[PDB]
Amino acid sequence: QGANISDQWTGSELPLAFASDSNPSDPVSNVNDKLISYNNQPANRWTNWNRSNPEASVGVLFGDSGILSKRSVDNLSVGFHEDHGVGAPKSYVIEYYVGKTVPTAPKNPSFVGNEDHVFNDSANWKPVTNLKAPAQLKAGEMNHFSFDKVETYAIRIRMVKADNKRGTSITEVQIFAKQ
Ligand SMILES: CC(=O)N[C@@H]1[C@@H](O)[C@H](O[C@@H]2O[C@H](CO)[C@H](O)[C@H](O)[C@H]2O)[C@@H](CO)O[C@H]1O
Ligand SMILES: [Ca+2]
Repeated sequence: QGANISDQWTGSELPLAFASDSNPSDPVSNVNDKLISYNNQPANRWTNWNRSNPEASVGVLFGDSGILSKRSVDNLSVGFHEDHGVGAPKSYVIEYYVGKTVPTAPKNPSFVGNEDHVFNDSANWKPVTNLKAPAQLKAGEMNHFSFDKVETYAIRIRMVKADNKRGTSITEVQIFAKQ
């Protein structure tokens, strides 16, 4: 297992977690802060609980030594959280950035859908290929995904909430460079 290329680094803008939208008290910066909690002691999670769109994406924009960098990516791990109102999503696509335009850091990363940004244009994304995933997603553990290696500025997971919940919930993601 190589470098963790998703963790926040102190005094560095990158790498940076981003989301299309969020529950304001559950900001998307929670998914790469190296805290993992499946309860409220402490509560630590991104969610879109009680937001208007049932679908939302969460992603990592990559960095090397403080500045923007393409990374070679073939994996993703997601720790889904559940309670009475949030849970793992009923469906998901895992996508990577292909835009010719070099992406900038969003101004408000927890709510990328609310500003003009390359991430909001679906022509800038393609699905990963030859995905290996769990047969069923589970809250309460890191769910591991792998796929064909790609050189990208960013990957995201785009998710629709389960019908019996008010949002999707993630305590932490982790992405690793090749050994
Ligand atoms: C008693 C009551 O309804 N309290 C609510 C809280 O549930 C709510 O917090 C959110 O709850 C959802 C539960 O699925 C999830 O845990 C979210 O992460 C969390 O923010 C709060 C919203 O600020 O309002 C209270 O009314
Ligand atoms: Ca976390």
